[PDB]
Amino acid sequence: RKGEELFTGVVPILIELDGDVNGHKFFVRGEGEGDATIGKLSLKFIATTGKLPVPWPTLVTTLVQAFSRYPDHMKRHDFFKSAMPEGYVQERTIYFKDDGTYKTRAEVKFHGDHLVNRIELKGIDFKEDGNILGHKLEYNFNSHKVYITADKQNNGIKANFTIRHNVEDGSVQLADHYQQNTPIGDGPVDLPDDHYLSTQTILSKDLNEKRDHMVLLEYVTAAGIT
Ligand SMILES: [Br-]
Ligand SMILES: [Cu+2]
Ligand SMILES: [Cu+2]
Repeated sequence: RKGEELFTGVVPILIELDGDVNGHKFFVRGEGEGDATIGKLSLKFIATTGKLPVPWPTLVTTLVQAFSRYPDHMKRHDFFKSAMPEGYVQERTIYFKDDGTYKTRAEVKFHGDHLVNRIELKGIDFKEDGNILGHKLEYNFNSHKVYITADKQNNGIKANFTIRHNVEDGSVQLADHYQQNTPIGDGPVDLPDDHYLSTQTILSKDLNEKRDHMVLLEYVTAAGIT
């Protein structure tokens, strides 16, 4: 009924993102399931507003680290599940090198028996024919490490990491992420020692789906504490 107890089996997920990049407005809805005992997420996302103005891979990090697999010996370092069901606010600034910036604010919490991630995203200062609004990024997403640290001042957790997006010409587009998470409720939460999350992500399509969409499968495991 609280915290890690809510994640002992498969949990259904709803995601909603309201976005605006250089004034291009869009809306994304995602649905599927997560299982934190194995660290597995399975989700399908649809743009309801027509063709997205940015590449799907640039939205992956924004679109529920509560589904990370924390090994038994690291369970006291799992902030994300400890904040549940009331949830947490997740905020980022994402700097695309030599291009624009996204700022995001999300609330991740339970809604009934479902976990929901509700997001607002604003992007500014993008190049219209750059790698992002020019759609020059490959449809894939490579493995990354996200180091997590406690943010005691605020009873939450911070992370800083750089996503490397492959570009169609063989170059790499860097996206520097700054993240802060805050609990929504004022019950106690776990504040972790430094550790990281290891992620893999594979992106695919539904050949029967006519809307602009992304099918995603991810495995994530926490590590770095022995
Ligand atoms: Br931030
Ligand atoms: Cu459902
Ligand atoms: Cu409802």
